Amino acid sequence: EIESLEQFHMATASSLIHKQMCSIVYTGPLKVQQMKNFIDSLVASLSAAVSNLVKILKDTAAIDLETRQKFGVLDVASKRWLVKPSAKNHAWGVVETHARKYHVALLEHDEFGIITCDNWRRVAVSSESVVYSDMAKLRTLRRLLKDGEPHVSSAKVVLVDGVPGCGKTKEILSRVNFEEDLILVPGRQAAEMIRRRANASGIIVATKDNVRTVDSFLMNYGKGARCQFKRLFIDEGLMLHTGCVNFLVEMSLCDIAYVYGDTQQIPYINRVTGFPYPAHFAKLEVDEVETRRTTLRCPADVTHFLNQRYEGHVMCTSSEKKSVSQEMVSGAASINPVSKPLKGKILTFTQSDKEALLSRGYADVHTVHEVQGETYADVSLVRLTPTPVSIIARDSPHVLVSLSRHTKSLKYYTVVMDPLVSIIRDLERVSSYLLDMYKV
Repeated sequence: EIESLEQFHMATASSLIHKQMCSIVYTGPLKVQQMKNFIDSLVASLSAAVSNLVKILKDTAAIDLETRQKFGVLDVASKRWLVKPSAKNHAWGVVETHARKYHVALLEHDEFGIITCDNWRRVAVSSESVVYSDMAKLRTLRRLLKDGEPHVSSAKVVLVDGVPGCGKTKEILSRVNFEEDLILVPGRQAAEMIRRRANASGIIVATKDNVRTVDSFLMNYGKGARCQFKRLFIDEGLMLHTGCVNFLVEMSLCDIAYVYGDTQQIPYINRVTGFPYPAHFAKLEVDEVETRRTTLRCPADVTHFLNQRYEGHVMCTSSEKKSVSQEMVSGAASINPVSKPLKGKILTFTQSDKEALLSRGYADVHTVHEVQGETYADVSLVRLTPTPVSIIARDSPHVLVSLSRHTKSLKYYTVVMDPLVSIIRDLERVSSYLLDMYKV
């Protein structure tokens, strides 16, 4: 397989496409199987992206659309988009030559647009080809394999399992030794905020060398120096493929790694269609589990709810007691920012409901999953789907996350009676003295 980014350029599209690898057999201990599966998830992801771009060009002689799409098709002769894409400056795409051959192309980009070659007939791009991160990660990871086998680290792995608002990032910031350790986190904005918080005094201790995103670490590995970090701290580590974590522990050359997360919140979601990510693969294999049971964010009534989901006596430092309420609504058609202003951060459980509210004129709406890890003073939670919604259950991680974002209040607006209404109704009746007992 290709092990150099440059090699992806002009590679035949078919060479990167693989038949639904839903029939992959893995060998070796769990960590090795997880690492192999992670690489395969990337191969599958890239395969689907390339395959769809080829299909766009090959399924029909031509394709022209009037409405903007997630994909785009460029007519080379005129340099006009026959199918207009929602994104710009895509890192790569699939090229159709006049001889009707299909190759992947790392697109250069400025003139009046994409730089094309003489034998190019059409260029297809999509939201999946905006960046070539999968390609960069694959080339990095493949170089770490010896005959398809990865090396598992002997480092001790400690899971710091904490409740919502226990202050996981604050702990990392207090525990880390910036001169010897490395901190990794998924988002770019997330990494930047870790550095800003660390450097609040004005003294720079956190740099782009010791606090980075997971993608950056993987994509540029060995580009310069190969540093041996004493300890590795992975914020939001449970939101990554377990195979990815195993690789990070190994690649950092650490003696110990601390993975920060909450096993009751929303874990990594396998978004690769037709690709298996079994339950035994989904469980991160760690050596020790540290627990944090005090929330520095949630009111006492929410803490009462949390206490039913975690053993170990969940406590809160906040003086807020009651904070939840709920009411029925007929549907999106009956509400709008004017007639029904919604206080604070507006959240929905699904993308569909989110779109429905945005369509009503509400601004800055996000799904519960999208705001995992975030804190708000007031929350307006909305359920517009009347039919069954799996993720809305008494013991659902989504429900737990939806109730633990606020510090002041939360109001649930729903079109139908459901488990969350029951939860809120019960919390409203919990003994005031019982709520007093959670404060620490």
